Amino acid sequence: GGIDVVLVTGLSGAGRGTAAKVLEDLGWYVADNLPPQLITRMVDFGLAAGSRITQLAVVMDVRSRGFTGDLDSVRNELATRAITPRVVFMEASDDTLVRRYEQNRRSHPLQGEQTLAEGIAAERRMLAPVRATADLIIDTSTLSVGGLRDSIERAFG
Amino acid sequence: GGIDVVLVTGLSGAGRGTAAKVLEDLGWYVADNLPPQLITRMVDFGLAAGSRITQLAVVMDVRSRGFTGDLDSVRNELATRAITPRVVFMEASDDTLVRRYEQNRRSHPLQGEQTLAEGIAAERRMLAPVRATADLIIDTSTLSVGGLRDSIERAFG
Ligand SMILES: CC(=O)N[C@H]1[C@@H](OP(=O)(O)OP(=O)(O)OC[C@H]2O[C@@H](n3ccc(=O)[nH]c3=O)[C@H](O)[C@@H]2O)O[C@H](CO)[C@@H](O)[C@@H]1O
Ligand SMILES: CC(=O)N[C@H]1[C@@H](OP(=O)(O)OP(=O)(O)OC[C@H]2O[C@@H](n3ccc(=O)[nH]c3=O)[C@H](O)[C@@H]2O)O[C@H](CO)[C@@H](O)[C@@H]1O
Repeated sequence: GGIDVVLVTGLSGAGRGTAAKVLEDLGWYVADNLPPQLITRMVDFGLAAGSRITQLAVVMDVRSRGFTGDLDSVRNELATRAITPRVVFMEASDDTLVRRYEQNRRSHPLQGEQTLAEGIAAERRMLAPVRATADLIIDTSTLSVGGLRDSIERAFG
Repeated sequence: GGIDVVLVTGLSGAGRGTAAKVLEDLGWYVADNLPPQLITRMVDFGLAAGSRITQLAVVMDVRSRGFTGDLDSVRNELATRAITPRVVFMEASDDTLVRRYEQNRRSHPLQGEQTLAEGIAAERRMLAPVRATADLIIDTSTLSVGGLRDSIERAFG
């Protein structure tokens, strides 16, 4: 209960990692791609003296082992410790996501048996219910990195 | 062991996160900024069926809670599970690191109220011992992102 927990999630390529880095610039301890089942371990570590963390941000998304799209089990276990996480959900238009993948030349996490476009759509379907529980949805369709820096500063300042 | 473990460390700005993304693109499960004490929890998680992970990469650096510069405890604990981690150490020339900090407009993790160059020199001093224990040292002074993909692919593909 003595640690602010932020969960950063959302569409791949919408800026999860960039948003994580902004939080780091603001003084948050950021852990990326922690499996849901291990968040209680991380929170207990943060509460122990000597290794104390007062502001913890975890990036959890389609890559995270055992993440299915619902944070209910995560929210349940965190509540037994008097913690209510703030969930930030990154998204962007299909057109912006496609452009970012063409520019980086990375594979989409759900691409392989389907196209890049089909992977984006499958991720949108997977995450629509958790999106509706996010405390903050940030749409990066036309945001620069500096614009994301300002949006996050405004919400975590 | 039952899981291959790679620890990615090195100088801030030398490409730790970019190297981690290449491993992710090659099929590795990548967790960034895990406290050293939680390495055993992640390995145990990856060894259980239902949450199996055969190739695990962890980024651990000056940001990681409890990381002092040595990987002695980590190597000791991993040994209790018959795992020998491979350590990858990212570095670059001072000039390249400074240019990357100017271009990305972020602060160095060890800068404090000191200058950028003071932060870089402090980190080089902290990490020189663990650098000597690295299985692979990657110098990114003149590497593009494409060059680093090729380098990592040759060492891990
Ligand atoms: C397109 C892409 O790289 N997707 C990957 C990226 O997603 P992730 O969602 O983490 O995307 P990043 O934070 O890397 O941002 C991707 C790109 O968008 C830019 N950007 C971001 C936010 C913003 O407001 N404005 C802006 O211009 C960034 O500068 C970068 O060029 O890393 C994940 C973790 O390895 C991978 O699973 C994703 O497949
Ligand atoms: C300069 C910078 O941003 N440093 C931060 C970066 O370090 P980290 O060491 O993770 O650096 P990144 O992987 O973000 O790479 C830094 C920059 O160098 C480029 N690059 C990288 C490797 C390569 O071979 N060639 C190349 O040109 C990347 O495209 C990027 O522009 O993220 C860490 C985690 O938040 C922070 O602690 C560091 O302060």
